[PDB]
Amino acid sequence: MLAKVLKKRGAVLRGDFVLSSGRRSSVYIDMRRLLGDESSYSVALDLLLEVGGQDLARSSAVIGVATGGLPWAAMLALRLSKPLGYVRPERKGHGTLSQVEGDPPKGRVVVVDDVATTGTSIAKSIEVLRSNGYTVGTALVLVDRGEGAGELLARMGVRLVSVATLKTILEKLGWGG
Amino acid sequence: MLAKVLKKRGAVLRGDFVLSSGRRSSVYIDMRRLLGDESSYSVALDLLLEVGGQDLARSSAVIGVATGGLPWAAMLALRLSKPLGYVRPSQVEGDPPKGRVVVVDDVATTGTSIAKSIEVLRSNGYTVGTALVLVDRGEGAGELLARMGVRLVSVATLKTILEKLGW
Repeated sequence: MLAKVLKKRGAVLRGDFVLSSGRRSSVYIDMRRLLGDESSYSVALDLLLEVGGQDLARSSAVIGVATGGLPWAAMLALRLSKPLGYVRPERKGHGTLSQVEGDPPKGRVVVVDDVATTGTSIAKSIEVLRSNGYTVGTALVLVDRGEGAGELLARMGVRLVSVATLKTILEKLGWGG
Repeated sequence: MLAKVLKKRGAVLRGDFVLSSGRRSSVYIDMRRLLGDESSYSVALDLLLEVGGQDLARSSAVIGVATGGLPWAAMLALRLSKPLGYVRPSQVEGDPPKGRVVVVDDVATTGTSIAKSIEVLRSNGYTVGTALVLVDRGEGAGELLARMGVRLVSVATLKTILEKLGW
C-alpha cells in the first residue's frame, strides 16, 4: 500500500498547484521523496518487482527514463543482477544524437519511470530503444496519473503497468474533491 | 582491476575533446558503459565500497550527482541499506535525513558538478567532507573540493588506467 508510505514521506502533498497539463491541482506528487528513506524505497521496490512480474524478471535489461525513473531502474537492476540502461531527454536543436546510456546488450527490456503522466516521455524512450536494436513491450511505473498514458502507449504496442493509480491513492487518503 | 573492466566495456574513447577545464585531450572516459554489464558494475560497486571506507559506511545518506553519478549512488545506497538523495547541478531530491552525507559521481574532471551539489547540500543543512568517484582525471577536482573542505577519493586516476592499458 503505497498510499501510507507516500503520505509519510510527503510524496503526496496538499496545496494549490498548477500542472504542466494546465490543470489546477490540490495535490503535488513527488515519488523522489521515497528515496530518502530505506524503509520507503524498499516497499516501493518490492511492489515494482511484484507488478513487473515475469516481464521484468526475464528482461535482458532494465531501462530507466532519466531522471525521475533512473534511481528506481538502477535499484531494480541491482536487485535482479541485470544490466542497466537509460534514456535521457536531450535539449533540442544542438545536433545531439540519442542513445541508450549504459549500452546493455541487445534484447528485450522493460522501461521504468516513477510517474506516468501523458506517456510521451516514456514513448520517446521506447522510440530510442526500438531504433537501437532493443525490443520493449512493457513500461513499469510506481504511479499512473490515469490521464492518457496507458492509451497512448497502447497505440504504439506498449503495455503500461503501475503499482498504483493517483485516483486510488487519493481515495485511500480520504483526499476529497 | 578497474582498468580491465573499462577496456572490456569500451569505456575509454579516443578523439579530439575539449575538457571542462578548457584543456584539450584525446581521451574521454565513459563510465556509464559499465552499467550495461552486471559483472562490470558489480566490480565497480565493490571497488567504490572499498575506497569509500568508513566515511561512506557512516554516512546518513548517499548523495548522487544527476545524472551521471546517480545510478552508482542509488546502487550504493541500496547495498548499504542507506537513504538516497541527489542534486541536479535548489533542493536535495529525496529529502534524506539531515546529517553527514557522502557525494558520489562517476568521473571527476574539474569537480564543478560535485562542488555544486555540495553547495546545495550545505545550504540545506547537510554536512559533507568526502566525495567519491570511480575515476579522477586529475583536472583540478581534488583541489577545488579541498578548497571547500571536501576530500576527494577515487577508485583510480586516469593516469593509472592509461598506463595499465598501455596507452
